[PDB]
Amino acid sequence: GLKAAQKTLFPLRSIDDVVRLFAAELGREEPDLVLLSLVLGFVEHFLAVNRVGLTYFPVADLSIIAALYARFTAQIRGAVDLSLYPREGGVSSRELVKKVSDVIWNSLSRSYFKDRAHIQSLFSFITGTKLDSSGVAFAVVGACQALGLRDVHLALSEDHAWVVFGPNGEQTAEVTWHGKGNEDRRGQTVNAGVAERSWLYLKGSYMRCDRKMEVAFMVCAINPSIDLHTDSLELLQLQQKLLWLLYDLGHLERYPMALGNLADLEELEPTPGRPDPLTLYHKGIASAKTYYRDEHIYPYMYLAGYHCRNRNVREALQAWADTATVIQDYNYCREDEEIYKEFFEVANDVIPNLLKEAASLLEAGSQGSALQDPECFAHLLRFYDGICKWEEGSPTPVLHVGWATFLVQSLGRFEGQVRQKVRIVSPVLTFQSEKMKGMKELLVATKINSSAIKLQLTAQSQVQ
Ligand SMILES: CC1(C)CN=C(N2CCN(c3ncnc4sc(C(F)(F)C(F)(F)F)cc34)CC2)S1
Repeated sequence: GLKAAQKTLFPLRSIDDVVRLFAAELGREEPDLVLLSLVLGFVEHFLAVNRVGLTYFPVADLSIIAALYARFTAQIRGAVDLSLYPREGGVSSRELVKKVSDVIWNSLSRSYFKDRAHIQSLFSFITGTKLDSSGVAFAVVGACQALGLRDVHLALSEDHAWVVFGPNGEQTAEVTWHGKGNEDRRGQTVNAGVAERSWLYLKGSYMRCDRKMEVAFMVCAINPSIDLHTDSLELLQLQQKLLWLLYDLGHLERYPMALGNLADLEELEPTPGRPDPLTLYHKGIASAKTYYRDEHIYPYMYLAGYHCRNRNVREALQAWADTATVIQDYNYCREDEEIYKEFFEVANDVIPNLLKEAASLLEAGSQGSALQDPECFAHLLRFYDGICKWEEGSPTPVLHVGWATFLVQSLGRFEGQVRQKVRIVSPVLTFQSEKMKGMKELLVATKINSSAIKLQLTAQSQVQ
C-alpha cells in the first residue's frame, strides 16, 4: 500500500540510507509510521537480536519490507470495518479507537515476558505477535493512520502512553496496560488520573504528539542492547543520527525525554560540531518549562545523572533538589511507584555513595568539596523537603524509617560548622514541608540527634 515515491530509496544498505528514508518521510505531509517502524524493527532485529551472518548492515530489500507492510495493513483493514463507525467531521469516535485497540490486543501472544527488549516495533508485532506496553499504544496510532484517521495521536507521560483523538484532539482514550498487576482502564479517559494530580498523568501536562513527534518516539524506542554488557554500535549510531535529524527539523522542541536521550548518546560518543551534553540536558529542562509547566521530573533526573557520573557532587545535588521541587506539588498515588523507586534509589543509594566517596576525598585533602559547601547542604535539605511536601495530602505515605537511617548518615557527612551556615527562613533556604520545618533546630547540632530526626521524618509517635 506504499506509494511509488516511498519505494525509491530501497534497498537500504546502510545507516545513512535509513536516515535518508526518515528524512524523506519527514518531508512528507504525513510520515508513514507503519513503514518507518517496520524498517527500524527489521534493522534492530538483525543488529541486536540475531547478528548471525552480519557483515556490515542488514540490507532492507523493498520486497521484504513491502511484504511486512502488507501483512500489517491487511490485518488492520480486514478486522476494522470503518463503515460501522461513521466519522462525523474528519474526527474519529471512541468506539472506533476502542475497536482498533482491541484488534491490536487480541493479536498478541496469550503469554510472554512483557518487559523484554526488542518487542517495541511493528516488526515485533508482525513476526513475533509481541508488543510492550507503549508498543501497543504506538501500534494503535500506526493502525489508525493506516486507516486514514488523521486525528488519532499518541499521548505520553513519563511512565505511560495512550491516545488523543476526536473534535479538536480533545478526547483521551486508554489503549494499553500500565505496569504489572494494575487493572487496565482501556477505552476510558485519563481524566480521573489528571484530577487526582498523580505523577502518572502529569496534572495534564503530558505530551500530545503530532505525527513528527510520533516519529521521534519510535526513534527514542530503538534499543541497541545486545545483552547486559554489550550494545550495538550500529544501532547507537543510527539512533543518534536520527535524533539529530529530528532535532534539526524542530521535532524535539516539545520532547524533553528525547533531548535527554540525545544528550546521553553524545556523552557516550560526541558528534563533532554539536552542542555538549550539558547544553542538551538544559534544553530538555527548558522544553519542560516552556511547554509542560515545568511539571516533568525526568529532565532534572537526566541532568543529575550526568553530574553524578562525572562526580560533579554539587551540581548533582542541585539537580536532585530541583527534581524534588517538581514532585512536591503532586499527590503520590497508586500507579506512581516507578518515580517512588527513582527517588528511593537517589536518597538511599546514590547520594550515600556519592557522599561516602566525597568524605574519603576530603580526608585526602580535597578543596572546594561539596561537603564543605553550605550551598550543597542546602540542596540536600531541599531534596528532602520536596519529598516530604510530596507526601503531604497524598493518599499513600512516602517516608518510612528505611529513609531515616540514610538521612541521618547523609546529614552527618557535613560537619556542624558547615551545617550552621545555612539560614532557614520562614545560603538561604525556605522549607515548604512541615516535616522539614520541625527538623530545623536538629539540622545544626554538632552531634546530630539521630533518634529525634527519625521521629521527625516518620512522624513516629512513640519510642521503646
Ligand atoms: C533520567 C532517567 C532516569 C533515565 N532514563 C529515563 N527514561 C528513559 C527513556 N524514556 C522515554 N524516552 C522517550 N520517550 C518516552 S515515552 C515514555 C513513556 F511514556 F513512559 C512510555 F511510553 F510509557 F514508555 C518513556 C520515554 C523513559 C524515561 S528517565
